[PDB]
Amino acid sequence: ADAVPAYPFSLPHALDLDPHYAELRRDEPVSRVRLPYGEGTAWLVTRMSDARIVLGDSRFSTAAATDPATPRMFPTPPEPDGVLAQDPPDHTRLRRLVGKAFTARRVEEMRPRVRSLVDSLLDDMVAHGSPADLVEFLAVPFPVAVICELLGVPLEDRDLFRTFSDAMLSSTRLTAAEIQRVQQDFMVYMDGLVAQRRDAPTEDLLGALALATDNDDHLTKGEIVNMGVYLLIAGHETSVNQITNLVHLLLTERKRYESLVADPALVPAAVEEMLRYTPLVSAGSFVRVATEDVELSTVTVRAGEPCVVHFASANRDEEVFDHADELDFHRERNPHIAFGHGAHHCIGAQLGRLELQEALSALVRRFPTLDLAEPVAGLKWKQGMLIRGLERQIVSW
Ligand code: HEM
Ligand SMILES: CC[C@H]1OC(=O)[C@H](C)[C@@H](O)[C@H](C)[C@@H](O)[C@@H](C)C[C@@H](C)C(=O)[C@H](C)[C@@H](O)[C@H]1C
Repeated sequence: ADAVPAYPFSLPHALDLDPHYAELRRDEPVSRVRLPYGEGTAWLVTRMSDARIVLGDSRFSTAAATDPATPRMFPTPPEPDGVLAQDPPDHTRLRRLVGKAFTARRVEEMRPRVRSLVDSLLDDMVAHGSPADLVEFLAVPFPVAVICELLGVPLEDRDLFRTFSDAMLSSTRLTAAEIQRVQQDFMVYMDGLVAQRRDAPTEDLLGALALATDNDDHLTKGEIVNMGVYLLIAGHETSVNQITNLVHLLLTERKRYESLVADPALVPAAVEEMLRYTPLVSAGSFVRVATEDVELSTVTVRAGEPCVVHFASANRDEEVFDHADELDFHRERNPHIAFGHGAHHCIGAQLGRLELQEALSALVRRFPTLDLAEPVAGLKWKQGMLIRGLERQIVSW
């Protein structure tokens, strides 16, 4: 006895936006939806101004969305000791565990390591010679290397935590039980890695996490260990996919790649523009519940009513960006929310920006002749995961 549309609206194609988003933005920017898991209905938010209220305002709570009955985009009910499920000021204390490491200053200190590493992998890829798989030689091994040195994870457990991570970024691919099983193995594995540091500490985040275990009376082991897991998932899954998406946008209208080849200083502003353009999050968002009535553009969201944001739709608001439907690397202003907004703003924002910058610059400088060497129609996009990206990107040069 309800007539609210199912969200997501459709199964996704490549990085293509469902057109209902541009319709919704014009005519019904705040609309009711039935999310694929949990009970009941949620407001979908599709415009920037509203997005910033749902993400920004203290009267939207993510902790409140831990209730199993709360609508959600993913099978498992969310982990209460997860970062995304903390409201400030508890969220601020947790963010502070690890925050020092990810400041724009420290991340910039990594450009040299990160550059000599991208360089090394691009070597192995010219050893093997054209044509090769950009995913095998750059997209997976580069982000995986950086997060492992940063965290202090053994680069040799890659297949183990990659497996764990693909499962936990499941939308429709795996079931609640498949996923809760993987979670407990990850918890226990990550809990194991921090204990290795009990009588032998390390100069790496896992070190910091170990220290917080017996030297912080306000943070729980749940919270501390989950930070290891979430950093480790997010710290490679986002960048890996997001390199394949950037390369895909550039090579499909080769024009774009050629613009960067001429001026490898446009790379930073094109990363920011392609961060705006790309729906890396396939649909929805970690859900926020109103704790008090809150005024969005067209509706007062009531205390108890869930909302969910679509980052990529807010990034195509024509009130905020001139010619939003079009890729333009010479925009003067680009106030995108590809990295979210408010309390939960990406902690890796600066690292991901560095990782993409160094990946693209390198390609655009050493491989002028880079094209796709498989058809645009046969491209193996990852299916049934909360995030989009290619499983293989065979390139020629
Ligand atoms: C291109 C790279 C990346 C993109 C596009 C991206 C995108 C996003 C977005 C949109 C959010 C906001 C979620 C929300 O409030 O609902 C987010 C949060 C997050 N990002 Fe990323 N991300 C990237 C790289 C990274 C990296 C490298 C890490 C870790 C090293 C990371 C860790 C996270 C974490 C932990 C959060 C949640 C923090 C919190 O709850 O306060 N991300 N990311
Ligand atoms: C609804 C889709 C969202 O996924 C979720 O909420 C997931 C259940 C989270 O537990 C995932 C697995 C965590 O690792 C995140 C910290 C990863 C980080 C990159 C993001 O926050 C990301 C934008 C995320 O919010 C969305 C993909």
